[PDB]
Amino acid sequence: MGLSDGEWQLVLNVWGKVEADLAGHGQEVLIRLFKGHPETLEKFDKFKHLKSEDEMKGSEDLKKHGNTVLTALGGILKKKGQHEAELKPLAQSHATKHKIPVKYLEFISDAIIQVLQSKHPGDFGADAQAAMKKALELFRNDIAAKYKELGFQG
Ligand code: HEM
Repeated sequence: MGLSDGEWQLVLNVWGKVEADLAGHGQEVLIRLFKGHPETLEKFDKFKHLKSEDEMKGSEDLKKHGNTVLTALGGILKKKGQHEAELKPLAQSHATKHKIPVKYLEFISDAIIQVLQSKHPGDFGADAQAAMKKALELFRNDIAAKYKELGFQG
């Protein structure tokens, strides 16, 4: 489950690229998510009326939640596995209010990796792709344990 020190440095390096525009990257992520797995959009009461992609792209709220989403994941990844404090709140809201099953967390993880590969290939080689996958996998897994405690079967 854990990542080596070098694997984390691969994650932090490609992140450094995402940092310059979190809202724009988060928008792309969510658009891949909704486009590859349309069922996830029903979870979003505000974004649900969005139809095509260009519809999703001119939504200013969508881009702000993109920022919301990657702001929080950034804080998680920069802890390099020591993210208990940061997962506490995210788990609570995604296991009670929102009810986000873990496979939708897998969807969005794939989305993230698709966006990074598309936008920053020079900073996202084979081992950084693997490292980020494990990082998000370690994220999903520790959330899932929190889900258990909270009474959610994701
Ligand atoms: C890396 C994965 C994710 C991160 C870091 C993340 C983070 C957040 C944050 C910070 C919020 C606002 C504060 C809060 O609710 O705690 C939020 C809200 C929300 N999340 Fe997530 N999220 C993730 C994945 C997902 C996925 C995959 C879905 C749905 C399939 C989802 C559904 C929602 C919804 C519906 C809200 C309410 C937002 C609103 O309507 O304003 N989340 N998420």
